[PDB]
Amino acid sequence: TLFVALYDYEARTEDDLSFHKGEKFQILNSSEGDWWEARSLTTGETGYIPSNYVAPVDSIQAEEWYFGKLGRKDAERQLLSFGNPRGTFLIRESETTKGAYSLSIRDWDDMKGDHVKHYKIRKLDNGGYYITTRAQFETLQQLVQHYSERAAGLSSRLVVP
Repeated sequence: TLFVALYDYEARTEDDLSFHKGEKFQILNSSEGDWWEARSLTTGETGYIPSNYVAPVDSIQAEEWYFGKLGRKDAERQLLSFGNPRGTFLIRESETTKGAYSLSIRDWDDMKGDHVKHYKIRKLDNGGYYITTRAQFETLQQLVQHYSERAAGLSSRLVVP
């Protein structure tokens, strides 16, 4: 598995690699602990890096529309920021049920003005992810790919992260 950087980091030591968010790496050694020996695929250089600054190249963690444990209110402030169009969205963890997620979208209703909708994304122990309309996806990336092409039940189609 390759890894990708989620934040910009200024090489501390000389044995420390310096890097920008978005850079990929191959893990040479990950046994000493919080710091890992790695090889940048952009420069080919070798050196250490904080393990909590990167995530697997396929993980949800590094997708840009995923905001881990964000709060309803927090995501509502984030999405409603001037400039964000209708369909802007984000996915966080469920604040109510353990092991599920919430798809938060910025939408425009006639009665309500400009607002946010929050749909729960359920999961089957031995099946896929699905939202209330009951169509499942093996992956949350697929799920997103899908509602990006067409609303298909949701109030709005997925536009921008």
